Amino acid sequence: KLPPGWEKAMSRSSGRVYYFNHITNASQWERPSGEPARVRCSHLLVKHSQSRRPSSWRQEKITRTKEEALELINGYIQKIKSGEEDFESLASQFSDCSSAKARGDLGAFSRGQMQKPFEDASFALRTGEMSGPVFTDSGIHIILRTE
Ligand SMILES: O=C(O)CCC(=O)c1cccs1
Ligand SMILES: [Cl-]
Repeated sequence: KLPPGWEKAMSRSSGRVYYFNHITNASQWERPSGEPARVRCSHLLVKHSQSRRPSSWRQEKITRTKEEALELINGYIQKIKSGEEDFESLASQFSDCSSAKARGDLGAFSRGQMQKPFEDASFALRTGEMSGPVFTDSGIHIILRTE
């Protein structure tokens, strides 16, 4: 049937079927079609007051709530998916990670290096695919698999 990680779902507003990935939190209308030692990813991080280090190059003291951080992430995802904004542009401007200065690029990595939710989402993404919101101890991430 469906590839692992994917499940069929129903739009509440339209009744149209869609597909949801519970490892990446990605959702899409089309049926996903069915692992390497290493992947390369970029990401955009939004931190919140409960982040492991609630501070970034953008803000000495990060005070936003987790719910506020999720709303910002959701808004960035909308603009990326509509093409109004580029992932790399939003990461350079608004990512609370030091990788913002590199358009969010993390380089290549193996399993066992990254926090587990981030690692699992990165390796379940197809090349070129974007995640939905991914939660870690650092905050909330949008992940783009580039290689
Ligand atoms: O933070 C850690 O414990 C390991 C590195 C890690 O997971 C990430 C750093 C940038 C994106 S996710
Ligand atoms: Cl804010």
